[PDB]
Amino acid sequence: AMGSMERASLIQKAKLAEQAERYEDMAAFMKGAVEKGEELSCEERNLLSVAYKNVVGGQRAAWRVLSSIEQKSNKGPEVREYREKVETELQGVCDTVLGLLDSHLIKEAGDAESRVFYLKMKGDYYRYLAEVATGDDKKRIIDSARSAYQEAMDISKKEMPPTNPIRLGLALNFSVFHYEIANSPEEAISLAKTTFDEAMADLHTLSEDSYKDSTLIMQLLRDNLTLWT
Amino acid sequence: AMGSMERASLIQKAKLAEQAERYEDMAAFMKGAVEKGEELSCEERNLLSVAYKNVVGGQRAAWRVLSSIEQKSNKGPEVREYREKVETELQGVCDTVLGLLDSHLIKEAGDAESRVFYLKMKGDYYRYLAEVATGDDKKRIIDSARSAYQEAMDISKKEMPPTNPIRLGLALNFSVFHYEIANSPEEAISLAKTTFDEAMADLHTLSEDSYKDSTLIMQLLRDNLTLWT
Ligand SMILES: COc1ccc(OC)c(NC(=O)COc2ccccc2P(=O)(O)O)c1
Ligand SMILES: COc1ccc(OC)c(NC(=O)COc2ccccc2P(=O)(O)O)c1
Ligand SMILES: [Cl-]
Ligand SMILES: [Cl-]
Ligand SMILES: [Cl-]
Ligand SMILES: [Cl-]
Ligand SMILES: [Mg+2]
Ligand SMILES: [Mg+2]
Ligand SMILES: [Mg+2]
Ligand SMILES: [Mg+2]
Ligand SMILES: [Mg+2]
Ligand SMILES: [Mg+2]
Repeated sequence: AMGSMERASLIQKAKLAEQAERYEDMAAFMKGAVEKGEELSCEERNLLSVAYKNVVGGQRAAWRVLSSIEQKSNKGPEVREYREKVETELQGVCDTVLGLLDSHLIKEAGDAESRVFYLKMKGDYYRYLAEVATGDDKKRIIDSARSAYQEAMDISKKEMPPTNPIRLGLALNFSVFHYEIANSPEEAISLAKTTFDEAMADLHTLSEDSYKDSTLIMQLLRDNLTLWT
Repeated sequence: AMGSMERASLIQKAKLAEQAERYEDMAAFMKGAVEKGEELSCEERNLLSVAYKNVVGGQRAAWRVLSSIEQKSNKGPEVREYREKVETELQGVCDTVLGLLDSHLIKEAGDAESRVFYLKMKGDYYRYLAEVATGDDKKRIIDSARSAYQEAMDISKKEMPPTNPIRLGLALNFSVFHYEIANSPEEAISLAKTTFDEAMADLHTLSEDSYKDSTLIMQLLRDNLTLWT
């Protein structure tokens, strides 16, 4: 439904929807913009990520509440039916994002900052699919997340400095994937520790604003390490 | 889309959606339940009010942000177009609620607690329509809100004690209608003061739990009076 709206107008409206905290609208404007077929700039990539993170984040929090209620009830079919409806809507949002990345954001992304950003996003949305998946397509979804994260880590370690915020946020989310999804808490702790230590040694190269950006994400790595150890 | 679901299952799902903070779902479940055609109980009336208050409250806050941005811009048509889209969606939610009340909740409501609750709701949703209305259908929408509120106040003063929470909340919202919509700050202050004073004189008749319920709303009346005087 956005094919008749100018790209620039979709971007402008996504920024208005963010101000208004209208995240489903923001995602629909940014999906529209991606579907224009042009590569996205840094600012536009961040608008796309912020919109979908907030939409799926609402769905994941609801699914958690419902899942907890369902597990306590284990009445009639209602809790299961409504948890299933929220789960399906979550899956649909993840499949939309994964489809934007496959058609055709990743294949057109040649620069490291864009290619790492989109492969981190692919890891993240398969990770949200894994949180609700049961059994053995669960395995295949977990390996798709791990593969995306690993491709992004390999490019990031060749092409970005250790304090780059996209590299830091990738490592943060890959560490969370290992602790919460892959049942690999030692890998999670090793990754978050190595990432933190390599960033700290590179901080001296930064300006004051870059230092603020990097140390913000380093504090997230530290906060997980405190929770995990 | 809820015609195939049991009434009891719609109520149960509205309570689950409230726990999950899924207010659009909660409203759609309660609309479904109303459309079964049976009168609603006290608890069910409160579920209907909580769902729509949260849905329209999100829309009103977004419309405020957008309207402020638009008034500052007075670029191209985008801010106006997106404010109009949020305004239209707000109007649609209000028209849905008003339609449930007209078809046929109010006409079947014979007891004072139900009839006052639904006429307060009718006042409230015409009040939200008035906040976004421009000119002379604006006048007619303001008079519809005032008429509904006045009918509810007349029943409430005949049939409920001055500390009844529905009577208090009606008077609170009618006072806000006079201050913010009707440009009648003196009427607003007179109503909120008379209501507060008549409730205070009736508190001695209450149990401890009823006293907690009434004094909570009295504090809201006091908070407005502090803001207005
Ligand atoms: C509204 O946004 C929501 C909603 C629900 C949520 O949990 C349900 C979360 N998650 C968090 O708050 C913390 O997650 C972290 C922490 C560090 C790195 C990556 C992540 P994530 O798992 O990609 O979000 C966010
Ligand atoms: C999310 O819920 C929202 C969203 C946006 C809001 O303003 C935009 C409000 N309003 C308020 O917080 C205070 O309003 C009062 C105060 C006293 C009596 C009646 C009302 P109301 O005007 O019926 O709500 C609530
Ligand atoms: Cl359902
Ligand atoms: Cl390429
Ligand atoms: Cl629009
Ligand atoms: Cl009747
Ligand atoms: Mg064009
Ligand atoms: Mg390219
Ligand atoms: Mg510890
Ligand atoms: Mg039946
Ligand atoms: Mg009746
Ligand atoms: Mg004062």
